[PDB]
Amino acid sequence: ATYLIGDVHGCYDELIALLHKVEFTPGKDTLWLTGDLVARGPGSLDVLRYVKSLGDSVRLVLGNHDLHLLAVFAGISRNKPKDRLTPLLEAPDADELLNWLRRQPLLQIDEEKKLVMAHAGITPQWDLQTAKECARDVEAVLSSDSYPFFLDAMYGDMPNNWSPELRGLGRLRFITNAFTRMRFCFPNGQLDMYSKESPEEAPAPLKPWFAIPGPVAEEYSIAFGHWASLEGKGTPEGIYALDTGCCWGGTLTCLRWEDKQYFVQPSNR
Ligand SMILES: Nc1ccn([C@@H]2O[C@H](COP(=O)(O)OP(=O)(O)O)[C@@H](O)[C@H]2O)c(=O)n1
Ligand SMILES: [Mn+2]
Ligand SMILES: [Mn+2]
Repeated sequence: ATYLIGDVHGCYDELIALLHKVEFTPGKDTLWLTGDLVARGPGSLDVLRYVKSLGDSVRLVLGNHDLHLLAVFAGISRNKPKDRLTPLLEAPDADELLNWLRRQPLLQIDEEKKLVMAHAGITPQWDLQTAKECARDVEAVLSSDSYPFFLDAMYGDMPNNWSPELRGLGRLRFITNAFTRMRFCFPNGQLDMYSKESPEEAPAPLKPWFAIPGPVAEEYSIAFGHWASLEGKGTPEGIYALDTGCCWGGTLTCLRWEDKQYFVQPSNR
């Protein structure tokens, strides 16, 4: 079976309980994870250890908090106490875990299921070939020996409009924001980097990225996490918002792809 779970945010106990609920069995089943494995919840260390151990039985995409952890580890960014990353950063296997983490994709595609996953979704300004090329470029920088230079370069809110003519720092910044921070779009598809509330309580003319017709969403189902204030609600057919805010006292959601059956684990907090 194929299971897809939204942002775990260090909620190891809930993750394992949800996987036991569905009798998740590596070798017979595959797990897709929307990223943001770490931060806020208490068990980022255990989460990364487990997910790395799954190997080919897990398909991960990196989220914005995974990238932030990598930046903290590399000495690029400051550790925020509320993220609760210190046990992971101080672990004897921190190098192994984080060097594995930075090698993981930004984008997962399964052609037989016509299914795409990224942390925040797929901007309507991208077709599939462009999304793939952009994921490859940023994955290449993250898996290289020079990844701390990219992590430093990644921070920024501009440019927020895609063009194939974008080059250099702006190109990588837009790519990173589209895959890991996107929520609202302007009517022309341009990213808004500030509003993080639910679609109903957002100011006009902002609309969810998935409310703007785009070439990937026309052909593929898209699963994503990231947007906790969405509460997994209000998406169009073929769009699966899996982040139901476990670390926030919400729930951890798992979708089984074959029958579109949902399973939910209450937050322990
Ligand atoms: N149900 C919720 C959950 C979070 N939030 C807020 O949304 C902001 C972004 O958090 P998020 O969980 O959606 O995304 P990430 O920061 O994990 O990437 C936080 O500052 C939360 O306070 C909200 O307004 N409503
Ligand atoms: Mn998140
Ligand atoms: Mn996120």
